[PDB]
Amino acid sequence: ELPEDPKWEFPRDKLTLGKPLGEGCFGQVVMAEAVGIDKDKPKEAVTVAVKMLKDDATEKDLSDLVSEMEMMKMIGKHKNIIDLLGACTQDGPLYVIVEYASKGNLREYLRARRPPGMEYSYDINRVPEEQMTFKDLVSCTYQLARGMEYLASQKCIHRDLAARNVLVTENNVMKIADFGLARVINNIDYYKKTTNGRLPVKWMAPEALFDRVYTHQSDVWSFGVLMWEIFTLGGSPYPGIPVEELFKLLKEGHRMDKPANCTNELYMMMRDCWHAVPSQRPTFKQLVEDLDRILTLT
Ligand SMILES: */C=C/C(=O)N1CC[C@H](n2nc(C#Cc3cc(OC)cc(OC)c3)c3c(N)ncnc32)C1
Repeated sequence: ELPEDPKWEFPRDKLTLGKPLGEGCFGQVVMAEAVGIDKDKPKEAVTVAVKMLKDDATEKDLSDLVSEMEMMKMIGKHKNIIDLLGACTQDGPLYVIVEYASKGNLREYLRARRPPGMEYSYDINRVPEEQMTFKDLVSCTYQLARGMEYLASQKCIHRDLAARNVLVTENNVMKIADFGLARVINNIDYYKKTTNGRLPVKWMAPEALFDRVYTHQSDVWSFGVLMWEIFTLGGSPYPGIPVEELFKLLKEGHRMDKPANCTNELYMMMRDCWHAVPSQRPTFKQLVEDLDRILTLT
């Protein structure tokens, strides 16, 4: 049922599955070893992650996994985007092989690096994580701005940018992931007559929610929310406000208060990202240039 792609195909006999890696954010993912996947070291057994259907998989799960694979194929390689390494598409279950990120998603990464006593704080391995500096959070912000700048230039809309959908490698490299709702658009806005509301409310631009249209400027809105998450060390956006009441509040013009780890300059960048009129928000290219300069002064 799956056409062969010889340039991406990876032999099953070379891939050994290990332990499950969590589930919830990126579907069913497992650790694995793949001999000769890494062309740089084509004899070495490299650690990877494999996404695969569960026993309780639906028909849509299959098509979604295929679509994420092809989306990954067409997006291309970038330092701040999770890389497609290969795939197993014939004679057996569908395996999509991706870059391994040892430190998990950004949310949990930040939450483990929160001060003892704060909500959600926890010591991984029962050992305390070295504290997030200001430079670290801005570097995290910059890397993600770079990733989205690349995505935007590949004429692609993520539509679910959050810290839960960002992966973090051993060397603390940010890697945008979860292309479940990602689409390849043109210059005009993404609109469909048949509405589905599969987008998380608290990360959605108003035009996404009210007009059911999506642009690169909507992903900017979500980046503003991602900034807020970063600088609150994985805090829940619109704290104390249920999703149900946020429909009303966005129309009234509600925005989130300034994180205390954040500078005025950066919160302004946040507030610009949260402009009601999409073309009044900065572009990712602009966001990169600013974050460059700020990071340089640290
Ligand atoms: C809610 C948390 C989780 O479910 N996990 C925490 C971190 C664990 N984990 N997931 C992945 C992954 C992935 C992945 C991303 C992606 O983006 C486009 C596509 C695919 O397949 C299409 C898979 C990882 C990785 N990659 N490394 C380490 N831990 C991971 C699970």
